Amino acid sequence: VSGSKKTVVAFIVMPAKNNSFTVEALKGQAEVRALENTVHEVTTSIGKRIFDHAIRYPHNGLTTELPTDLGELLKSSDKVMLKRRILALRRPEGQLPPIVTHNMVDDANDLILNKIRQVQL
Amino acid sequence: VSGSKKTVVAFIVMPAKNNSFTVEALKGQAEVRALENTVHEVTTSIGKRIFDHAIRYPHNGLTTELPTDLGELLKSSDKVMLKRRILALRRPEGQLPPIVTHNMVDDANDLILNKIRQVQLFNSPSDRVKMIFHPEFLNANNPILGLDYDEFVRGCHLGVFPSYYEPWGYTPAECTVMGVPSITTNVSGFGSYMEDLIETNQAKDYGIYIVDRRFKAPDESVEQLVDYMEEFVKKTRRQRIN
Amino acid sequence: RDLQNHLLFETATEVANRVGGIYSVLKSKAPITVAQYKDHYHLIGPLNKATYQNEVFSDEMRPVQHALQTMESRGFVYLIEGAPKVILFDLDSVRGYSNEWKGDLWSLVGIPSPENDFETNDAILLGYTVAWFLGEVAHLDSQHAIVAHFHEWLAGVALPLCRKRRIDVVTIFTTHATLLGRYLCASGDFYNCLESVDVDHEAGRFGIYHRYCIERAAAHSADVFTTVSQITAFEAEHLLKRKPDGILPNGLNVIKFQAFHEFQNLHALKKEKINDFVRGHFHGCFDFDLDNTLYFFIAGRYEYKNKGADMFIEALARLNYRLKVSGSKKTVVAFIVMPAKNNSFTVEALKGQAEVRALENTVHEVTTSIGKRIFDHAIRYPHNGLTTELPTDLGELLKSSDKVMLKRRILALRRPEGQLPPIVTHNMVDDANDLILNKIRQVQLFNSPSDRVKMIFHPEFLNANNPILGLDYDEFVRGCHLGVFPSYYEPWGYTPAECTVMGVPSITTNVSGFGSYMEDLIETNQAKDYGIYIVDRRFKAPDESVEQLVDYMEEFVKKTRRQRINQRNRTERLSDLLDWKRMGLEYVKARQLALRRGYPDQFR
Ligand SMILES: O=P(O)(O)OC[C@H]1O[C@H](O)[C@H](O)[C@@H](O)[C@@H]1O
Repeated sequence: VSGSKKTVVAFIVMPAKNNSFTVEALKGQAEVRALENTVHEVTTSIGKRIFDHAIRYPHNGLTTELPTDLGELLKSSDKVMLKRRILALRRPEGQLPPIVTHNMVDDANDLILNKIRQVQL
Repeated sequence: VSGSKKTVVAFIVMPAKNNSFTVEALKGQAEVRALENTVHEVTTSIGKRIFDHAIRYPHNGLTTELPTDLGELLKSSDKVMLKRRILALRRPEGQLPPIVTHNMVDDANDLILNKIRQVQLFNSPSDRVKMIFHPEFLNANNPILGLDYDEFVRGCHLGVFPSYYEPWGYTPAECTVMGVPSITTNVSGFGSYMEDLIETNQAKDYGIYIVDRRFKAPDESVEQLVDYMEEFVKKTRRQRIN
Repeated sequence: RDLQNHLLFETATEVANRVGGIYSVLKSKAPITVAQYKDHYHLIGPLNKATYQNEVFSDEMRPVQHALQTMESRGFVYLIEGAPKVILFDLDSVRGYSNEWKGDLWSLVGIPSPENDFETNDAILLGYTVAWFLGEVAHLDSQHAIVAHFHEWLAGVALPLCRKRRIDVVTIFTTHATLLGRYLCASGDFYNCLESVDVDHEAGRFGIYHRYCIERAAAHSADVFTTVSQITAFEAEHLLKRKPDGILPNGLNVIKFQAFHEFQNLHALKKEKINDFVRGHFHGCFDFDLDNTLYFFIAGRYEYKNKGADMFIEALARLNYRLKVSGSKKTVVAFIVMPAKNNSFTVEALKGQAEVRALENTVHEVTTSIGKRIFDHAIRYPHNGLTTELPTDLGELLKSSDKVMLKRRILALRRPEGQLPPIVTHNMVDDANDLILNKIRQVQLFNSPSDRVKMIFHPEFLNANNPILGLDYDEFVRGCHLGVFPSYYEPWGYTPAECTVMGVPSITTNVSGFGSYMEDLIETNQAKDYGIYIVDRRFKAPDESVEQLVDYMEEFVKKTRRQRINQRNRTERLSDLLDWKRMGLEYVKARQLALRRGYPDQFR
């Protein structure tokens, strides 16, 4: 209502009978972790390209002290990787981030979860 | 003359009397190291920005999976430090990369340096061959070229040992053991031994180049040595590797 | 007509649409055919309205444009490395002519055509259309000799008539299997009692009758008849009642490295990724040495009998016994990569990778503090009472808090008492009824520590986007040591052929089209040294075949590293033989022979 731009992420840390973490929980952590590593790879090559330009300037037809076009730094193979990682992070259409990290033993009767489902958060 | 795109950097590793490395040799390594570090900081920032875009797409007005404009990744403070690092690498106007890594004790009278000066290999940009005299034993403890001798050799493409007196060529032998082709002479004990075992035209293919310093005038020897060198420079990578 | 400056028309169902294994063959072969024919080369296929958008003249070539115009006159769509020119005919824009045509066909050659056989329907439509098109060209172009190559029963409806209508163009037909062959190989002895089978009856019994005809017709109608491998030639002789004029083995578009030994480095790199996975999978039960461990794998479509999953698993159980008996210190981790119906990765799979990944991070932390301490000592010596150049007591470097976190990480890796590393990475939809898992359970390969052979079913396509084994298929292979593909029905072994190209030795069979090609080129004992192991599945009982397969695995396990390395070099040099640069010559020979047979202008 107040048009606040802030977000609140509310954690409930109360032990309940469960069957460990959900596949989704672990899978998403990994998917992001994969994206982190690919970016680290891509930046390293960008670094080699920036460095080459910097050590080489003003020779070999380099008008500018630094690269100015992203194309000089970012190559199609780099892009393909990054795009693959981004695709892996996609959620099925209409699926929302869950309200629970674990597989519950008695999910339908759980008080906390039923409360959340009642207020529709 | 041939319009070759190749470059040859030629090292001379022969100990002479010296007063250690030049300030310029050390300062230039540091200036380049400082550039590498600055680049590493800048690519870290870039990473965070690429990552943020990737994780957030297609939300928050992100059309396109990836950044498309360099401005999104590279920012003014990043550019400033990079430029500062580049500026520090600038040499005085008209100065050329030296032909020696050390402060020689007897610079003016040195035979090697005088010869270079005489043939006028001063590492000008139009020179397709470059000269670097390292008047000291290679050692991994050295602060500019932190390699032991054996390591350095492995790094190189071609050993060139056109000896006149050499009962046994320890050097081109060690060079061969490291899988690096060499040029030797037929008045060299090593070159003689290799001349004996292999047909001299077949020996070039096994990376053994032998110069005639026996049945040829010193000026013909040289044109042979040069013929060899140029032949090698014409080689492709695949050929070099094989 | 000019024979030297000829035209080339290649036709297949699989042209712009990836329905099956011919797609890849045509695609990979494009660069060499384009390289030779330039603009003269055209691919022809059916228009796949759904996905054709994805994949997407000169005067001496002018007759084409008018023939297309003529086809456009009567109410057609004109890519991949080599970028060959394509013609995709919209079959919906001609569906109405079918009844006239299906009848034409029925009286034409007595090829029935049930209304249900939607695939045959399309096959026919295509055939009549293409035959019509080529016929147009044949008149309209008078300079060039024309070559019309056709792939598979589905595309070979245009062939039959070209003999009937006596069109001036020369024809080639290649079959990449046989209909009866597949169908007999329904359950089970194909290769032995083959010569003694009835083509017409058994077809009628299978219920193709109509589709069998179209294949047989195509094979007979064709000026030149070809298969992809000896074993299939033998098969096609007795089943399609025509000995083929030759073999057209499937080549690959081999990507050569500037440095020959680069594949060797790639192997080591990819193997590190598999090691990483394996460490996680065996978290808590990790009692062997990866430096002395070998990675075997089978891969392909889930075809338990056909692709030899049964023989593989049986053999592995036997090998396991041999290695235990012989006291071998080696370990073999056997992967099965065959897609099955699953509910994705197991929590345990993901959790163990995480647990290891956390250990790695804590170690990395601990080692950096150790570093600061080693450094301090080194830079300080000999001052401040430092007797020695380096630390000598681990206590100086490793502190209590460091030990605590490490210990916690180790604890998190523990598995429940008696629990063994799984034999499957995924939650299966129908676990109890799964054949592979049944077979594994039966031979009792449950990854116990005393087992020298380990089992890991991965019932899903490999993909670098996977969260546990983050490798594309090609990478995974490189990483492994031995591919093992003991197939039964396989007109051409795409798999062990790919495996060879990655410099990885493989076990194949003599009933496999690939294995047949290799047993012809190389003396079979000499071939093992080039990393091609061929199992006898023709002149041996299944039990003997298994024991042979085991012998081969045991032989390979006994190899040293140096030997393994060298053999891989040997197998990679061999990958040349599978390059289109060499395999495309057989296509040439087939095409030139096709000229000599039909329009033989030259005495010599
Ligand atoms: O996987 P293996 O058969 O033990 O191969 C091990 C070897 O792989 C490649 O050849 C690497 O270049 C070697 O450094 C490594 O030692």
